Amino acid sequence: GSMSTKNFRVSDGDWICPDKKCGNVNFARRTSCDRCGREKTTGPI
Ligand SMILES: [Zn+2]
Repeated sequence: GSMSTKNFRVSDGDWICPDKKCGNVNFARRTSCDRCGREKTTGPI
């Protein structure tokens, strides 16, 4: 993809879904995705 970034399209506190299929920008205090409802997890690469 364009714009080679080592970081994602998100900051330190705010996170994105553990899976790259979604990658939803979650609120912050989200123990589950805002789109999926999947639990805040580490996730593989
Ligand atoms: Zn998600």
